[PDB]
Amino acid sequence: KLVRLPGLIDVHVHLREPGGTHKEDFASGTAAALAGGITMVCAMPNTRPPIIDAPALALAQKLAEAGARCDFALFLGASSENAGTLGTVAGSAAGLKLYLNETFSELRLDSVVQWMEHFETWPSHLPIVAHAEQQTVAAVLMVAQLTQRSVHICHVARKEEILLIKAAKARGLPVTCEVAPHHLFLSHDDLERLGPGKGEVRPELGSRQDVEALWENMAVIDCFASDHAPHTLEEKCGSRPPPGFPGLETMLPLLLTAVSEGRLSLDDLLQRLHHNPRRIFHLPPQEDTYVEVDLEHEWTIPSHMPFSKAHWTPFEGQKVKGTVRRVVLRGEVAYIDGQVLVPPGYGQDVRKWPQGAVPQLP
Amino acid sequence: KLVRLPGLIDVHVHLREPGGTHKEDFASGTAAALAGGITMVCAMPNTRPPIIDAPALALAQKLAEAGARCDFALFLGASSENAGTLGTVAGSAAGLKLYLNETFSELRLDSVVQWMEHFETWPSHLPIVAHAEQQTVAAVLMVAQLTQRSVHICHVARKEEILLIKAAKARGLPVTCEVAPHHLFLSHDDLERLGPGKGEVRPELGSRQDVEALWENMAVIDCFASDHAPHTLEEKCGSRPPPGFPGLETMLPLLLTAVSEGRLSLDDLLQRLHHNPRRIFHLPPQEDTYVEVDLEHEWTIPSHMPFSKAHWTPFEGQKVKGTVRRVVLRGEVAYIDGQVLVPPGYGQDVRKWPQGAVPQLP
Ligand SMILES: [Zn+2]
Ligand SMILES: [Zn+2]
Ligand SMILES: [Zn+2]
Ligand SMILES: [Zn+2]
Ligand SMILES: [Zn+2]
Ligand SMILES: [Zn+2]
Ligand SMILES: [Zn+2]
Ligand SMILES: [Zn+2]
Repeated sequence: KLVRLPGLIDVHVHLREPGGTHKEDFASGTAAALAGGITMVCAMPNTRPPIIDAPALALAQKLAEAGARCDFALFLGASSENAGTLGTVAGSAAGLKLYLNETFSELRLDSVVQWMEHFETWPSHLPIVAHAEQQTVAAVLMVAQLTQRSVHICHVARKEEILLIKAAKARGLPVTCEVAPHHLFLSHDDLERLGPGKGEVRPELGSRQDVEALWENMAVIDCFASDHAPHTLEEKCGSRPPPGFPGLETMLPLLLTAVSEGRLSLDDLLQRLHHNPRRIFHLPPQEDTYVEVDLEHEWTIPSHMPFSKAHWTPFEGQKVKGTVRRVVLRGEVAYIDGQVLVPPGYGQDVRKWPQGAVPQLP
Repeated sequence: KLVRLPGLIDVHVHLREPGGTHKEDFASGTAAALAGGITMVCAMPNTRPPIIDAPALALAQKLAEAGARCDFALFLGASSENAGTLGTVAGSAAGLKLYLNETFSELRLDSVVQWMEHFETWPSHLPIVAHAEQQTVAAVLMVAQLTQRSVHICHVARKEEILLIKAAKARGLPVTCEVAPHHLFLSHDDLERLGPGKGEVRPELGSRQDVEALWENMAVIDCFASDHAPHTLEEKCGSRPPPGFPGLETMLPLLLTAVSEGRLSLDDLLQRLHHNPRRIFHLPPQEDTYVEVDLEHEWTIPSHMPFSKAHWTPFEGQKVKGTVRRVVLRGEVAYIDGQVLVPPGYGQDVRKWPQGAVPQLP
């Protein structure tokens, strides 16, 4: 007997189009999403060209509208040159993305003053999310307080980070955060198996104590999000391995396994993959949209999942329980038992729906 | 005709005793202070052993009382093991020092949670100062707000940092800061002359734009302090150059030169080398203590100053105007024209004076 879930939302995916389409494109990435029981994705701006200006956004929107099989919103990315220039297109984006650590020359910010400039100029009602590790979390929280607005912290990976966020919440500060599945289900203990190439990810895999702290502090975690970051095996195993794991197809099965084991409830999962993503990002409902899962089916994750062009997975060999059987998206069957049945272009830009605009004072 | 100044205070010196006495000791460092018109110093805890517990403090206090020629207070250093253990000795120290960037294994803090622990456990009325560069400034400011207390930022060196502090002050946050002379009078332009060994310092020398930003934002700077960090020329020119410049003997002459040129006023200098150090650290007055300077005397800084055992200086070849002629400390002539006339042990621990305790509620 199947359990019906609402359409789940992944607010952190890298779909690689434009410019990296050997790694993934909108059509393949959204197929991966559907197979993972996800019906709406928020795509990150670190493409080539990066989505850091109106023309790049315009290109990305058309590519997504033509290629996406599920619904989507696109992030804008903060650069060292675009603060104060995104006003006219800001409302059309998922939100603004700040890359506060490593980064490519284009999204690199070299001074906290540039962060402040973005917080001051980006419309105050629209989401801001940050890649912020370790002390960077504290630093970006400070910038948010100086400018008296909220911030969302991507992929919390460490005890240090989740305890900091916990303390901020206890003081009533407007901060929310997300955790990715690799930081709940993999740790240092897995690096021997993965190797130094495949195992490369940012934030890096944590200690068993980091992983335990995230579970113990589940109340502090607002969202789960995959940080789906596909790279080919050639790239991961090559001389300069880029960081990132694919994750869309494995996220829900891993979490359903955890639910089956009583590590969190079905409600806890649905807050973090549906209700909280909606409310933090003001994403609209999807009419006639639902996911049917089989919670009894035991299987072992294989060396690669069917849809992502990454064609590998760091979870290979893990035993899980729970599988996506059927997805319906806006009244059409989108996925059944390993077959995606909606074509590239079926997906729509949710920010163009009347219900998908973020409310604001005139 | 000479100008009489009050006894100046340097709240950031490394005197290297115990454990590094080839670089400097209390007697040589305080001779250097007196020759620079400084009558009270606050000595940092990164000695060997480091001053991170009661026994180490007890040793350092006796060595200082036996060796110091001017008056002093000693900082305690925060470690990964001593939060919540310094309560009984805290009031006897200058304050608590947090080393938030590089550091030796002993003062290294590995998580922002450890910073929070120190802010929560150190007595709330006593000073906390931090070595905090770039985004670390924002991060430690966040920790200070979470724990609702003040913080003092050591050696601000960059435009980024001074503008951040400026923004924090504009929001009424309790933050103060200090700037060292090398970050006002040296820049990248000097690295060719200094070389990569001698030029090694933390925070590193800034661009001309960093230097200009510090001057333009002088209103934001509460104190000047030397970060006197003596190392021998052998060390600076060797294979693994330690960071740091000696500075006690050159700080006042460089600043007097700037006053003579109208870059700041005599009052601005005396706020930053006397009144603000007193009030931030609650340091007591020194009876019958004053410094006589000749503002007309032009000279060129030589390859080493007379007293510091560092026996080199990064300011060699700079033309200055202004010199210390006479220092009187507590009614005794301590320095005249290149001769120190008070012996090692003349200096006292100001925290033991009845007026030198930090006021607190019972
Ligand atoms: Zn990220
Ligand atoms: Zn994210
Ligand atoms: Zn990402
Ligand atoms: Zn519900
Ligand atoms: Zn320092
Ligand atoms: Zn300092
Ligand atoms: Zn120092
Ligand atoms: Zn005065």
